[PDB]
Amino acid sequence: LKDVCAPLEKDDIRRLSQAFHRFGIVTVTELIEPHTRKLVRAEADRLLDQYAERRDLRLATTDYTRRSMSVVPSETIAANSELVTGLYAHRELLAPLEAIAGERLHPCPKADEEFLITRQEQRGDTHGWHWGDFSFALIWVLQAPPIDVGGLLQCVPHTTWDKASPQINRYLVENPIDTYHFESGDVYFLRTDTTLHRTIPLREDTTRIILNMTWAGERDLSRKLAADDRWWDNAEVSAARAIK
Ligand SMILES: N[C@@H](CCCC[NH3+])C(=O)O
Ligand SMILES: O=C(O)CCC(=O)C(=O)O
Ligand SMILES: [Cl-]
Ligand SMILES: [Fe+2]
Repeated sequence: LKDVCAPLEKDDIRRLSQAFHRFGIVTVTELIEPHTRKLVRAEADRLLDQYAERRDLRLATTDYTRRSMSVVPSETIAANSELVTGLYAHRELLAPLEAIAGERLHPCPKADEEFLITRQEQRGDTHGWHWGDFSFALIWVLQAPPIDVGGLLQCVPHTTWDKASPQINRYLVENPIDTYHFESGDVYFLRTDTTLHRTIPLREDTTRIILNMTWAGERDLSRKLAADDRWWDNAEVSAARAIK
């Protein structure tokens, strides 16, 4: 892997950093060469065609919000994509992300959450309100419908995830919600542990595909509280309720 990332100047890193901290999210498409983005879209399609699994559940640890989408789990992506695992460890990608985040990124200590592909396809599909166990995700928007079909990201930064008492609606009541429209081929960088977020349910059948690479910050390397809520890797986790 040779020319993954465009070079960002000092003032570009300042502007991206500022937005990333203020909003919990910033668009980083300009950082990744179009060919690389085209290669990832092709890889995700190949992975989905072989391994897509359906999820339809509500998650107890996020106030029973919905997860309705197909997925490709992390160990399956890792075992079958040298492109994705190479990019995940690529200095030319991690260096500027560390500059934007203002801290060092580490491989996710949980093998089941390095990577995730999701595909929303049905009217009503959604990635319901939630936070991440880890600090960082790079989200590759490989395919997104037009703005009026839905699938927009909503964020509330500067919050946190209390699995025993999530109080997601209180966080909405107490903070403005920011809404983002991403197009096919966009990439964004998200502070997932402190940014409450979701995708707006699709208004009609269509296709929305992202790839998620998740990294740990130093704060993530210490022991975490165990919860049986890791639904993307196993729908039968005890925190998950199947949908009526
Ligand atoms: N915590 C997320 C899952 C992230 C999996 C990929 N890092 C959720 O509840 O939907
Ligand atoms: O679908 C998206 O744009 C973001 C998905 C998300 O929240 C995640 O992958 O953890
Ligand atoms: Cl997340
Ligand atoms: Fe997320």
